[PDB]
Amino acid sequence: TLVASVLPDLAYAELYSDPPGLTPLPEEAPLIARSVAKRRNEFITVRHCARIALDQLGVPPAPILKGDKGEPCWPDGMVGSLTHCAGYRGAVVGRRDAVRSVGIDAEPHDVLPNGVLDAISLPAERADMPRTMPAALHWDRILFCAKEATYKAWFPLTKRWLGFEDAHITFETDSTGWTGRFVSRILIDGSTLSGPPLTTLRGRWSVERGLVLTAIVLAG
Ligand SMILES: CCCNC(=N)NC(=O)Nc1c(CC)cccc1CC
Ligand SMILES: [Mg+2]
Ligand SMILES: [Mg+2]
Repeated sequence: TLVASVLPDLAYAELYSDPPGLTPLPEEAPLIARSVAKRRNEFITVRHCARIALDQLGVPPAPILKGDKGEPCWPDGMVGSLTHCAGYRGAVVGRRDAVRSVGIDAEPHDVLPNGVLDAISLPAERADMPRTMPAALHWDRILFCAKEATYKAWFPLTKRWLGFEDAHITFETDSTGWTGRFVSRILIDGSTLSGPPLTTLRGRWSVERGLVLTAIVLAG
């Protein structure tokens, strides 16, 4: 799997297409009652992945509903994160006693559209990241992925907004050249609903088969 390369009580499951025959759980059905087919398929497939991963942690097949800010609603005692892009659906779930929060993201390994980089980055990230990332790799897309994984690990614990300028992310590369680590340092107040505040979120990145994958797993 691609997501295992960015992971260190924890389970995952991913699919690269939308298999026929999959249906949503009846509780989930109204959330895509009048949605386009592309949205319906990615919604159904990634939640099947979620249930495959939750089954590994002993959780019966349950519906994954959405909160007021779109965040996924996990069964009791479980955390996780979902992501879907062109050609990828991914789910990583964890046991809340040992895993405090999870955030993942997948994007096609392409250059960002013009003007997007300025909106998702801090000036020091645009300056230092070309020097720590391998040549030809779309470091701008990877940075955006790490921003997205950061937000998905941040929000379930804080329930507050986190802008692209509210976290400074530094990157490192493994000797293998296409994987590495990153550190997301929150610049605003990281007070959580429970537990110690969020200050530093460490994660992993990987480019493989035309996809960028990032993931953050916070230990409980
Ligand atoms: C440092 C972290 C900053 N990163 C973000 N704040 N990331 C987003 O808000 N991502 C987003 C999502 C959530 C995946 C859903 C819909 C639209 C967007 C972008 C407008
Ligand atoms: Mg998506
Ligand atoms: Mg995404």
